[PDB]
Amino acid sequence: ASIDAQLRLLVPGKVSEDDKLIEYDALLLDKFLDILQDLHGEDLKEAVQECYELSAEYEGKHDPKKLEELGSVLTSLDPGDSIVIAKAFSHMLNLANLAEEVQIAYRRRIKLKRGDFADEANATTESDIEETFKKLVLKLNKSPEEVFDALKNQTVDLVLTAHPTQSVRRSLLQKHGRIRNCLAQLYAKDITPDDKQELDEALHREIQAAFRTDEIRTPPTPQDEMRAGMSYFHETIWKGVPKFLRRVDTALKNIGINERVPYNAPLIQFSSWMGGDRDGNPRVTPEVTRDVCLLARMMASNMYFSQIEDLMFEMSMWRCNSELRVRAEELYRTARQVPPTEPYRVILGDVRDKLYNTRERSRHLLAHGISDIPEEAVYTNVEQFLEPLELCYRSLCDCGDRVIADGSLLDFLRQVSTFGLSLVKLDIRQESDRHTDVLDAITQHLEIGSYREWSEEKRQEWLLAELSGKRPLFGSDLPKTEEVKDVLDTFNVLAELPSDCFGAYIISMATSPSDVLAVELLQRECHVKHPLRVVPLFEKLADLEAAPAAMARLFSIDWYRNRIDGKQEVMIGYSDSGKDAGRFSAAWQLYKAQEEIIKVAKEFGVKLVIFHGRGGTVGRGGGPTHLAILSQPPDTIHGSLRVTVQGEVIEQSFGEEHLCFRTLQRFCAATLEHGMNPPISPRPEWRELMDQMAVVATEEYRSIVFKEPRFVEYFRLATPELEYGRMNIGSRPSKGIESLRAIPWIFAWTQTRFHLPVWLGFGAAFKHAIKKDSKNLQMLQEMYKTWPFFRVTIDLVEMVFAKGDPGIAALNDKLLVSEDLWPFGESLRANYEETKDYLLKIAGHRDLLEGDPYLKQRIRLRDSYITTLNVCQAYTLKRIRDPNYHVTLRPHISGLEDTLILTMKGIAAGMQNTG
Amino acid sequence: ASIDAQLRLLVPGKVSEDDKLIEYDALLLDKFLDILQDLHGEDLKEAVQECYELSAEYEGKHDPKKLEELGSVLTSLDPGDSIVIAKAFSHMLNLANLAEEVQIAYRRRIKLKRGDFADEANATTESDIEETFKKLVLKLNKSPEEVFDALKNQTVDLVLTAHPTQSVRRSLLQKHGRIRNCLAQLYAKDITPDDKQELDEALHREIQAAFRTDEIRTPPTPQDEMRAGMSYFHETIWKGVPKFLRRVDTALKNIGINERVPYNAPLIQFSSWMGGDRDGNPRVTPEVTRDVCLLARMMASNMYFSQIEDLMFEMSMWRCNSELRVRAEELYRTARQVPPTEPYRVILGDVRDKLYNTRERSRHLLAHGISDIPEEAVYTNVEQFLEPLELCYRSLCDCGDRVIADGSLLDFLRQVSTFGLSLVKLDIRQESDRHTDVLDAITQHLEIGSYREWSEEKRQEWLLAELSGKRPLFGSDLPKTEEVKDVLDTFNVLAELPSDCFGAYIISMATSPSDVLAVELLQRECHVKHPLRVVPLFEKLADLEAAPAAMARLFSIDWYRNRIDGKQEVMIGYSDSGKDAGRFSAAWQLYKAQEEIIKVAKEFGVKLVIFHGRGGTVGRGGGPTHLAILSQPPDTIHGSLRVTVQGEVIEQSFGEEHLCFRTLQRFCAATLEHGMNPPISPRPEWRELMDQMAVVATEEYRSIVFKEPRFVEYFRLATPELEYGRMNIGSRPSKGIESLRAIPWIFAWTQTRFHLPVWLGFGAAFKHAIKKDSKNLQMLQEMYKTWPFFRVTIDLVEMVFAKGDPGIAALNDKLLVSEDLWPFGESLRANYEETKDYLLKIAGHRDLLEGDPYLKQRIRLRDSYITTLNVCQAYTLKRIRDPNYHVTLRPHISGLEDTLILTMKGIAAGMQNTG
Ligand SMILES: N[C@@H](CC(=O)O)C(=O)O
Ligand SMILES: N[C@@H](CC(=O)O)C(=O)O
Repeated sequence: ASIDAQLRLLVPGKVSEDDKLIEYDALLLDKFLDILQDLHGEDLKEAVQECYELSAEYEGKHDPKKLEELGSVLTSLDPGDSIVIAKAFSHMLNLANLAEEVQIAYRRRIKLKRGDFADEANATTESDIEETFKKLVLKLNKSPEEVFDALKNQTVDLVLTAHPTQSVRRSLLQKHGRIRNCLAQLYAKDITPDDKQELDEALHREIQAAFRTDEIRTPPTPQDEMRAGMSYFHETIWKGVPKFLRRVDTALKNIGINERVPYNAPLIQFSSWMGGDRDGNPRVTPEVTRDVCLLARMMASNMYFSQIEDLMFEMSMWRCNSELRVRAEELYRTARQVPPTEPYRVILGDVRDKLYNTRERSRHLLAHGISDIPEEAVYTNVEQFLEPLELCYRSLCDCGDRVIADGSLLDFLRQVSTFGLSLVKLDIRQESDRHTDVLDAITQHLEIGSYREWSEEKRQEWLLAELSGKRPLFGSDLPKTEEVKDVLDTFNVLAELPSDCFGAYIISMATSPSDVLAVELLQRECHVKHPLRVVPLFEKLADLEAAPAAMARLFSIDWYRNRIDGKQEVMIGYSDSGKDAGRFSAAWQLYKAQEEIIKVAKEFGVKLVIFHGRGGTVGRGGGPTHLAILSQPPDTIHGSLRVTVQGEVIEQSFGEEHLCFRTLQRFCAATLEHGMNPPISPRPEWRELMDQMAVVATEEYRSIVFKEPRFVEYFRLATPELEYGRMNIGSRPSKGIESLRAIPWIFAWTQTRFHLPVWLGFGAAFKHAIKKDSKNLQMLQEMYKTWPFFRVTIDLVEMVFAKGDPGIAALNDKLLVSEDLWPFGESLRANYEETKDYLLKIAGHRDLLEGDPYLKQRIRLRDSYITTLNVCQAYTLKRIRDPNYHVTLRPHISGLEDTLILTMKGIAAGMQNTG
Repeated sequence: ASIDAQLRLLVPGKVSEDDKLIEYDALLLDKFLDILQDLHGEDLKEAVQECYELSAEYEGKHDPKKLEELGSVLTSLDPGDSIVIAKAFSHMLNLANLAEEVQIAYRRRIKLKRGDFADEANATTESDIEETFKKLVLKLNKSPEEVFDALKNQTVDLVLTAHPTQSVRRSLLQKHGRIRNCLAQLYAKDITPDDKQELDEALHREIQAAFRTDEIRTPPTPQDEMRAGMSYFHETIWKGVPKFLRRVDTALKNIGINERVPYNAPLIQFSSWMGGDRDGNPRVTPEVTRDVCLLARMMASNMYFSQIEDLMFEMSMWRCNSELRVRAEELYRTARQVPPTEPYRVILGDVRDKLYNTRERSRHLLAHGISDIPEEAVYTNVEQFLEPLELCYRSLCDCGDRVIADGSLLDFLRQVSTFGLSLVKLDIRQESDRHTDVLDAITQHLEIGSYREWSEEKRQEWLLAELSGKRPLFGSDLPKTEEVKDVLDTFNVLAELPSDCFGAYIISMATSPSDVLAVELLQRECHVKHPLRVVPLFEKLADLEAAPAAMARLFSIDWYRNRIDGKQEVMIGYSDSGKDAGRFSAAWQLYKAQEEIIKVAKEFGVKLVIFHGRGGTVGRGGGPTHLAILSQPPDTIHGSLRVTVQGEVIEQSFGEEHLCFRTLQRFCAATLEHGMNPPISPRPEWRELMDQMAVVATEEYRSIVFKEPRFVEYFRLATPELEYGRMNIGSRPSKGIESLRAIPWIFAWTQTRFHLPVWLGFGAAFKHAIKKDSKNLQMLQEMYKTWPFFRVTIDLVEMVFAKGDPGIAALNDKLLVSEDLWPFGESLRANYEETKDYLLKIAGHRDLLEGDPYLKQRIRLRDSYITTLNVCQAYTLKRIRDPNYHVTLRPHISGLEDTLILTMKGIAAGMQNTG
């Protein structure tokens, strides 16, 4: 009641019977405090309470003295007390996030709505799959048969990637899951009062179990990181896929199509980078890739094996067609155990043994390299596994029992067909220099010169000479650095392993046609019988500008064209390009890049798939992902969406089963709509203005980030990037700021609540547009109201500002940055304010997130917890870095490195996605 | 809407937001009809509809022409159409029962209540475990510590037995389960509208799946029947036990006891007869018993194996006491796979392998008699399995994490401790003649005479001479009939198998102390190292009268007394005794028998457990079971309830998880209360009247059932007992009416809706009480209002009359019984009416079940469906029995033996428990 009133003082809540977020947080906190008291004593609970209040008062008034009050309580803790408190706030934050998931899961959809594109920006107002169908028939004049057709031919490929600050352990998500479920159920109307006393107890227990699953730090092998990343299949994706496909079927009945999506239409696919991306990451070896492909194969076949047992129980029926009868009797005769009066079980029992075999073979190969289990007794292609299930389906329909075939059996065909034999196909990624090195080692060995030195024309001439050559390039004889051996051994792994383990070979830092032709040649020479498609990733602005020419050249080369069989994937990386030119300029350039590359594809009759890498507005998750997809340039999806699911977004997207369902839904709805309903194309005046604004934006960003000689120094002091690197959480930080990687660049500035990488340059751009011609404000405002790409671009920056607090960034300056650099920090904070102000005026908003109060509330509630972690972090950095700084310790109330790891992860759990 | 209005015409429904039964039936029927139409054509659906209406109109007005209208539609069906219709009505009946389960599961408990013993007769008003605790502290002056103590020392042993008309297949219960769950959920307030379209579809599908799981008839091996009987463990009992124990814990916190029931207090146990009872059943061989003990061991260890995997996921914690640390490091060193930083998982992984081993060993022995798996690598005693789990519990509590130990780990300790290594312990039962035969074979072989011929005194003298003898009785050399070999081989199975597989050896038709001493000797001579306790089952009235003397003698014999170690179980069988003297007389005799046997036990200082066999008021299930227990004679439970769970009641008791929980609850609540709050003891006037009424009751019943020379003839014509026997559904029917077994006797008369065995004799008794002295009516009425035993006895008979329809029994006469026997049937129907009338006047009721409208409604709703099956059955019996009877067939609209099997099972599914 006091806990609830202090929260409601912080948030002016709402009457909606939906809105219980604050109640959820009160309850969770109250239980958590009780637990703290039981485990660590009243005084420790009191201290946690004291710190929380101080944070609350700060998020209220923003009096900066409150940060120093909190500081003086935090700096006065022996390191054992400091760990327990940083762990409390970390856990309260996670709890807050779980409460949010429950709130979003059960919030009521809004019945009356305008049916304009703004509705698509929020879960509560966005279109579901039936609404999208109906919209397409009614407002775009499509026959249902046409909508059905588009949908059958559509793919959405979600690509899973490493969590930047380490993935949650599988057992911790299950606990989280149980906390959510207890929370949901304590407010259910369907369960009575005494059933609930036990839920209170179950919830209290589960909050404690999660708290005491807290071992710390050798951060984990890439194999271990991959396993943890794959957790969401068991948690929600495995059931969610069939569940969502069944909804599609209902939407279809409701617009007059009586059929179901064929079970083998590949509407949904998952891919993975985990153990495949080695770009600037030498822990990801050849052996690691070999491993994760075996683990994928193992996990998958373990899931099918376990599920088929349930299916077998259900399939008790005795009526079959003669085709199944024949097959059953054969298998029964090999009488090596069910009755023949249960024919479906005879077939499925045989499939079960193959699955078990497929699973042991994989485990053996992982543990030893050898299996006594022969490939003949195992599944090596997904069609071998589908065939007998197709036979069951047919047999049931033939006997008049389609309605039964359409239950669990149909769910299973869809699972098999969506997940295939692994659950995910692995992309490989490596940077083009590393290919050039391999090729230079070869040219020097052959005594024909230095490939590195050759011009792009000469490279091409030679690479095409070898790709039509009749003669192998090199052997094992070849003298290799370690790095060159690593690239070759990777290709050997691709040659040994089956082609259903893989998808794309992504070339980082791609710039030329030779970049792609080099990988094609290496694949062929390493004897990859079925080469992975090669996908260039264009990173720098200059690189995006030349991309279209590069693709024109590739497509005009007979060998490549033939090889590519009318399909090409190109990858873009928003964070990467933004690190080179600033976010605004990169946003515009990538809109144009996509138009231009699509144009070139059309001209050569090549189907082009744009693979969205991290940092884009489609990575946000939730409603915003819906409008983001709808806002893609015309024809840039054309039935194939490939998109990165950022690790810092996966829990929110897929952890809770309703949210998982809505994620799959919105990816399908928006893809289908876009291909038939592109957004409006910009007015010429808008394009002109965007070009002008980009030039200015880029000049601002670059002068600060690359031309200010003391910038890197400032960045290393104000920011924990050096300590992120040295306590490496994941990869490793540089390969100056050109050299630093995207993820560390975003993470450094997110941790100080300043977020420079997201907003810098927007201010110069808007300021200059408006001084040049006051009318530009109105145009900028009109662009916001009517151009989806622009709306969505501003919305993401607005959201990032909501997560911003220049107070916190000033505290880091004060504590960590030398006095000579303070005016620099201060000018950067002046830039923040100005940039924000312009963003607000363009959006027509007085405060941040006025258009999105549900998001506003969520963020404001987390901020109490994050803020404590930020203060703790700031003063801990001061203690680690400065031996001259000492501060008197309280007597014990219930290892600075440990505290810092804890705060870095917490602030990352709290900030989730930004840029 | 038309379907719903025709149902509501049949039942004057109610406003309660609870009461949705009629809606549930409308929905289920509407879907079912759609399915029938899809599978068999509009005309077949129409015919089913036509028959249902006719039945409806009959249950409305009771115009007997409607039965013949239905007859003429049913007799005019080719046998393929007849099968499909009998199957429709069978399925509609099952559906009705599923709807009932959902209605009972979610009906609201009544808050305001008198707190007299009548409240305990209904689920809605009965006391839960907290109410019972509070009652005992408040109204009986017990300290909570005393109540806690009684409860720790209490056992309830539920003994599972064969379904009399064949157990439902395991896969069919799961389907049933899913129909219930879809039904519940379609009315949930917590799930929104679109989620529901899919439930409609899921329910329609599941009603169809159940319908097409319908293979017919070699009725099943006893092994197969046992497996099907054990289904309820997976379905609800496995989780229900821990769930109910946790409730007990909450009830305890709420009366001020801060502890939990120790995990190893044996509050709940299950036993089994399946594969153990061979009394008049030679399909139950030695080998069958060997088998079911192995299957029990296998199923159990399979469940523990699968559950421990979940537990292992949860037990991620790293803090342990040193005792667990030591053990973990040992196991890890035998490094033959988890990290040692996860000590609970190292311990539980080792337990998992033992469980897997325990499970393979059992399977091998079942399939071959030999296992390569040694007994050393397996669990052979439940304490070996508990010990490491106890170690986990302790370690968690020591480290401050009791709250975590009290979750899943505690659930698991309770499961292990409740179920032990098998899930159920097997009782053996055999009739005493068969022992006498064995002993006569021995005495003749030894050339000392004929044990059969010896007097009871001589038997005892000899059996005690051999039980103190120093010299074995016989070898393999012994000349044996097949029957005598079968008894010896059974005892050899008990000698070979471990003693945790077994419980009681029940002697059917027990009458003398030598009966029990004979089995003790046989056990010892067959080298059963740990002999099963021997339990006499007294069946005839005369036998119940001499029971107390028999037990006095046994207890006064030093050898037996020493052997028995202060514990003896005696079994009673209500149906059995009722077959000898009529229900009323048996009810009274067994009240007195129990008083007398308890008295004798007290005198000798022996703890006496009464084992309730079938047919008693405690077998009803639901609320009535609660009052039944409370009505036992004083001191006859004394902390140990052993009771039969009749197969025809198991689904209702345990199929749905709420009902399962309430079943366990009420057995605990009522047992605990009774031991501290016996019912009032009868007034002398009441005892006198009961004795007078019994003498008369017995004379009526016996003169009709045993002394009427044409009775057996009448019974064989009016009743399908001959066809129950010959199409044997289970056992086999006789060993005249003395010879016939209880179950067939009850089943024959239930099938004609006449139920003679339950009510015959009550009429003579009441009539005579009242003519003797008109005041006796008032006393009889007072007994009903204030003596629980009497209330409960009348209530069961009242319920049976609600299931009665003398119209149906008249139709069977008309069709099947020769005209010369019609006045006999008619006098029996006059007796029915008169008996009913008296029962109503005694109860203060104008109509049947006026005290229990919820039960009234349930029964009236089933009756529509049953009635069709009854008509179908009657005319099918006429066709099978009379080649001279032929009746013209409709052209086909979409095997008489098959139709009959179907109707017999349906009517049994519909009638459930009677006597
Ligand atoms: N993912 C949310 C922000 C957050 O939940 O942190 C959004 O992009 O709006
Ligand atoms: N078992 C119920 C009757 C029934 O459901 O058939 C009772 O004894 O009241």
